[PDB]
Amino acid sequence: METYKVTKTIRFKLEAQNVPEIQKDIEGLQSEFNLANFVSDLKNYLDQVRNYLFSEGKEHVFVNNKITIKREWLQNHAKQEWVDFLEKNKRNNSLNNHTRRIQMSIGDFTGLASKIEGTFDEINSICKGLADAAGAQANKRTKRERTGLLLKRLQARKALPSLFSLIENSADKNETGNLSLQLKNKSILIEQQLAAGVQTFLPAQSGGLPVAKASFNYYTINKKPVDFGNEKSELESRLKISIDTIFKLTRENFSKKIEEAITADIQKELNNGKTLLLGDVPMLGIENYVSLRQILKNIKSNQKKAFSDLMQSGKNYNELKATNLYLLNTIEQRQFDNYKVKTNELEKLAVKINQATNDNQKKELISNKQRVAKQRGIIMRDNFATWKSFSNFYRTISQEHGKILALLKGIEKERTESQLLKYWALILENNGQHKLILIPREKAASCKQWIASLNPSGDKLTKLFWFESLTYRSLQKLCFGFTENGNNKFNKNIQNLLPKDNSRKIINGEFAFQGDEQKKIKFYQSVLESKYAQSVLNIPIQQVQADIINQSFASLDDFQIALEKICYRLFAVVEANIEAELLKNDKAQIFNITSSDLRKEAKDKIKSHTQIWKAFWTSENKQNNFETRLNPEITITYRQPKQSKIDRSQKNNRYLHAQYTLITTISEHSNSPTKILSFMSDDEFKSSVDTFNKKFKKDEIKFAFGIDNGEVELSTLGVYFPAFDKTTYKEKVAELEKVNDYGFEVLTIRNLNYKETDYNGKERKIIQNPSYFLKKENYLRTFNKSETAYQKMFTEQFEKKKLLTLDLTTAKVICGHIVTNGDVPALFNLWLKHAQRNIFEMNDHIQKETAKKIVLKNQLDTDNEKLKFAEYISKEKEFGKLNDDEKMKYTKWIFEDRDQNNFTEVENKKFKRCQKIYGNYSTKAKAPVLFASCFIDEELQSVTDIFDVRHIFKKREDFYALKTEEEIKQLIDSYNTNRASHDISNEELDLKILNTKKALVANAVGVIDFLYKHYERRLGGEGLIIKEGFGTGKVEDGIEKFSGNIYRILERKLYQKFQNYGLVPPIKSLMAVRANGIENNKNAILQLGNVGFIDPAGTSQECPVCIEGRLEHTTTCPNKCGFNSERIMHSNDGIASFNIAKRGFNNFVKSKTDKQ
RNA sequence: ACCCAAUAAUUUCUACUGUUGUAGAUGAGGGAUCUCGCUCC
Repeated sequence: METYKVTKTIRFKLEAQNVPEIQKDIEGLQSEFNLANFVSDLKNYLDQVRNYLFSEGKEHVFVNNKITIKREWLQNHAKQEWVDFLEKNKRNNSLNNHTRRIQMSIGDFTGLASKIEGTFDEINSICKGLADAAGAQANKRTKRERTGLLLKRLQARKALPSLFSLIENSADKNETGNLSLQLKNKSILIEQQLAAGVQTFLPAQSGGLPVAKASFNYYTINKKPVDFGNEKSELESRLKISIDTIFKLTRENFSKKIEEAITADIQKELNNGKTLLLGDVPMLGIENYVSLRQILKNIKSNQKKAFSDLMQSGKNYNELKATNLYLLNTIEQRQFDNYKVKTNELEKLAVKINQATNDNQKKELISNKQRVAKQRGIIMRDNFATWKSFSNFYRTISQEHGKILALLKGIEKERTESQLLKYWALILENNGQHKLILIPREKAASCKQWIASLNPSGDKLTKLFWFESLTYRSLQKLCFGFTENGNNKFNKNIQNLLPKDNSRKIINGEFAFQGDEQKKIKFYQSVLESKYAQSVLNIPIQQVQADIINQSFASLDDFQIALEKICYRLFAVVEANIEAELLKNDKAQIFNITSSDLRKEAKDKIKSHTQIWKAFWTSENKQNNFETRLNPEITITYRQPKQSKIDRSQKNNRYLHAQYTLITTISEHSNSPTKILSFMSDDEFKSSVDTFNKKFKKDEIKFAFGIDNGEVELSTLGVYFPAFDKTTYKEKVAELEKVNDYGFEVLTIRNLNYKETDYNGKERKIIQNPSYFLKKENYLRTFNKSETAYQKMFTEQFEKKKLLTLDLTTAKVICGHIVTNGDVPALFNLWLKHAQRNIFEMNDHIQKETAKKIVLKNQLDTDNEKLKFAEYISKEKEFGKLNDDEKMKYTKWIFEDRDQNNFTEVENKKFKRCQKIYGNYSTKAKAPVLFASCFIDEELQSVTDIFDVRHIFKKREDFYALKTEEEIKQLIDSYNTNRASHDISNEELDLKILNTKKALVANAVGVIDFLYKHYERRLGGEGLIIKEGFGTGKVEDGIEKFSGNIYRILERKLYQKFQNYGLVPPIKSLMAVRANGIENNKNAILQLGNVGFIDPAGTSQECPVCIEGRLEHTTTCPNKCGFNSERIMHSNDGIASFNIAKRGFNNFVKSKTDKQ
């Protein structure tokens, strides 16, 4: 198996040596903000938008179908939808001319409306949250944090930005006023104020904030500035219009009366200093200027509506002549008669449709109605000469506006772009460490000229570095970059090379090639061959001449790949006093690259990240065409000190001072790129993924791991072997008993409460951090004891085991060892903060003073609450089918001991489909339960349950050595009764939760990785990883909305990890998976590389041997099959993983029945 | 002098914790048979 090409983000700490310049920007980034004003403006804006999108009709409030959308928006937010649309059109061959005047609208896209409505509702909810926050009376810091978080959430690339995009890229055919312009204008102010707010309230994000950008490639930086404002004004001047000249721009010879009517209508706005302009300029925030386009639109719409209303009323011809609809009152009485006849036909068809009794007949009537409507529209569009002329005129006008607009948009874009790339980048090496050097934009020419004159590389401890790289996209941006403005010097030079029209006109844009790969290939070949080009670009001419130029390719992909592959070079020079000279002459900025590790000579180990960076500079990596590559662009961020506590010194740490931070991108195994999968048509997806899987073979799978499914704390892991598949129960059980063979080593802490004292007189607890104990060196250094004492302590404290299964909850890796009980504090913290979160949520509701009364009863103790708990744990859809007696039986089943009632097989089967997950609630794990129904001391009747029931917490079996039993009850109870004294916001608690979850997954990842490696090495083959239930595809609603959903997190993380080894298909995000085929098929399997999924069939507690038996409370199977769990598995709860693995493997085998 | 009993060596988290610190984990779903326009539902 061979690795892919992979890209990882990387960070570093920066220390300032001399930063006089760069600092200026930071100074200039200061802004002002006002909370209340922002909230009010956002509320008003959101109020207005609804009138834009949503159409009338209380029966169904929904987004107008007929709304039009540009391709642009879709490509940034609706990838999948777009793709689907394309395929739909393409496949169907609804394109009998291979290029067309295409148009599209919302109603033309499947499911888009639901998406847009959801986004709008989410934004409204966030706005309400901000309003409440503003009106809040919390403590100062609390408030500040809350606000910050809210802003953060609001500002994400799933939010307001999206809406703005939508707005900016949409239009209405039937607008009557001028709302769209107002929304367009207000968008910019909202954006700027959001920016300001972010700036203000969030100066202490872990990543800091962007301040400047730099790149290594000389291509981009050398861009000289352009006086955009003057060109802006020049362009703007073209919109000036004289009222008399409006009709002189078209060939339509409108009647004098009609033209006078239009003039009067336009003159209606000739007042109050209003200035008439051809179009509209949002970019300049124009207001109090009237756009002719909009006026014509309005006139069109209004007269159309009036005419339709008149026909719907069946008024006479003479009455039409008396109307003011000058655009339509000029038609013939014959045309009016034909139109009225068609309208009467439509009325009859509608009456019949209302009289329709069958779907097919109604469909036929609707088709006839559509045909008649098309006939009416054809007649209207053909016969109405005045309408025609109006339309023509309108069209004439329209185009011009856009013309100018596009140019303006481009200019703006360009300006925005150029405002970023301030500095050219260089790296200096000295005494085994690296300094970062930035050169100002304006000195780049002299800097480049000077460097080229220096001597070549020399064997000395001082050196300088500078890159040069070429990529397909880079080249394309060079070639066709903003050619419209004529600012692209490069594009000028190459002009003679381009293809020509029939007219001999040079077509200065990519569309000239009409999608022919064979043409694009040849063109870039030529380009490269171009003498001019070679002057600006430094490239391996010798190699490329044969490898690129003088070659042919099957598809664009190969060319792309090749180009990307070869074009990468690195240079160095040496000279005395370079550091001084650069700062002296070119205003050079200097940074010191530093790390916690980089400083230390203890090369014992280093963080993962660090290894990459060090490996890059090694001599060997140079020979292999830089198997590790560094991207050409970088970012700089700044972070303010968070200091908000009273004085007494505390200690030195990060966050106590301002810090500069570096951002880069690095790649691995670049020599072997591959087409990265993304959102695609299902067919392509399936074909690709299946092709990848065939790389394996049936007989290469030596082993498999099962990951179980359960509640919030995660659950057990175990292995399976082919050999286990014996013929008889006796042989099976005998085989299984060979644990000594097939097993793996683990460690257990004998005593959680062990402790010792250091030379400092400070206590150390084993359960706080095993590391300080296990590791010989650490122990020695900390406690100065002898090696013999070390050995004695180790053998006394620690116990060894060999097992097939593991409790993954507490599992942790330490110094090449597996520890079952290694990490308690993490798990304790998770359960405690989950409990507080839910108690907070419950007390948040029932804000009205009647019977608030949470009771924390630790027991159900009453009916009508059991039912509600059952309701809470079960699926609605399945739950609805049960009768009250069935419900009761359900409850009993849930709560009652397994042997109390002889549940029928049908009852069991139906039950099993109800619950989300299984677990004991009476006798094993003693989880405390909440309800709030208690007005008065409880009674079987009354005491309405609608105040809800909730699953709070769990007692771990050791309690903990942490804290004390009495105090945990107190802590949890306190959290209900004493809300006020706890100074934490809901909106932040979620965040704090998330991380904890996030962190804890790490341990799991590590353990699985370790075991995988181990087994692989031992056996010399690849293994299968099986997980119960495909989760990522779900809704994730409610509490979960911002809580993580632990299994989802694991799902993604695990996948990510494996990606390195190249054992899974190159999927960029898991969301793309077409997981529909899994549901309800015990024999089914979904395969992704070596990773797979199976349905949750509820096989738990199923005997591994005899299948029939049930394992509840005894290590020995009650079915007398000879099976015993004592010697094999840590606990009976390991059993679920084993079954999972078995089943999965079996399925895997079966799938290749008709393929291998 | 007990309640706003909280915080705490890191590129950054999580446990811990003070001057050779220790354990595990760790990236970013944005690109050209164009662009911008007009009927009718």
